[PDB]
Amino acid sequence: GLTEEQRMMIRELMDAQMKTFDTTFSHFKNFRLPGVKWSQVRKDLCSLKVSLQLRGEDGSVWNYKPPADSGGKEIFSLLPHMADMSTYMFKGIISFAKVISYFRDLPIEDQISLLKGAAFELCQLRFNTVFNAETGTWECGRLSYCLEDTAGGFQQLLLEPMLKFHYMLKKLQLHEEEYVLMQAISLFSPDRPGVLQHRVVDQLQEQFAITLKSYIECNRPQPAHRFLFLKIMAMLTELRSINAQHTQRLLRIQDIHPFATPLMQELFGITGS
Ligand SMILES: CC(C)=CCC[C@]1(C)[C@H](CC=C(C)C)C[C@]2(CC=C(C)C)C(=O)C(CC=C(C)C)=C(O)[C@@]1(C(=O)C(C)C)C2=O
Repeated sequence: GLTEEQRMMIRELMDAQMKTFDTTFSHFKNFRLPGVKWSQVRKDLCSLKVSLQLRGEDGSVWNYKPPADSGGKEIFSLLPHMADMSTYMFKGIISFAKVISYFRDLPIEDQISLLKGAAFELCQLRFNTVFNAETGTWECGRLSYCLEDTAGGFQQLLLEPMLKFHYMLKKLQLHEEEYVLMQAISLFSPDRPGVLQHRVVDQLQEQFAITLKSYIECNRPQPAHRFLFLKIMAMLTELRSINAQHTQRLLRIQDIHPFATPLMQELFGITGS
């Protein structure tokens, strides 16, 4: 059974989620779109291929198909747009954290250290709820990002850590409550660089984890859900690892071809000097 403290915990989390997660992306607009040595490393984009579809509120449909690597620039045509999508998502994530009392009560410095450390992770957790594993497309309201099929299909795509992460998590068929608790556990990570009240954060995280484990125990008796709590924690550990690698990937691209917005710069620690 769920204690009163646990029920209020989930409620506050769900309330924060509904108030700050624009699931239809209706407020995402004015975004940029692709025009009408260290480079070899920059080839990180390779493991990425997504077409973009924009459905007009009038019935019209714009569809974009990316180019192929053949020289230079070309592979950076989608960065501005993605930087804008990232920024929109980050704003929603920052808002999520701020409305939560457990977060508001932490020192302003720790709130920042926690947000810079978990923003990417929280964004992926939200993106997974709009991911369609049948069609391999993230349905963001009137925008859709579909994976461009190639060489070997599904098995070939799961080789990309982030993609395998999205399919695996989606396969667990989690409830809204379990997703928001995953966001909390990720947000309240006592082991982020720059955290002072690591003692309080650690205890808060354990409470969220305990609440999740109990939620699962109380509402998922099916044999298919055995070890679900542990599977979820392993996924969060994996997401943290994916976070570190993608940050390094982003910084390398940023160094050669700047695109990070001011908010992204803030979150990634870029000073502007
Ligand atoms: C449908 C989704 C998840 C859109 C936001 C995409 C990103 C904007 C961009 C997509 C890449 C291309 C080539 C179009 C890749 C990049 C890395 C940065 C590069 C410069 C290559 C990243 O690692 C991930 C990880 C997730 C994937 C599903 C591949 C993000 O979600 C981004 C992100 O910031 C999130 C956390 C909001 C990122 O910044």
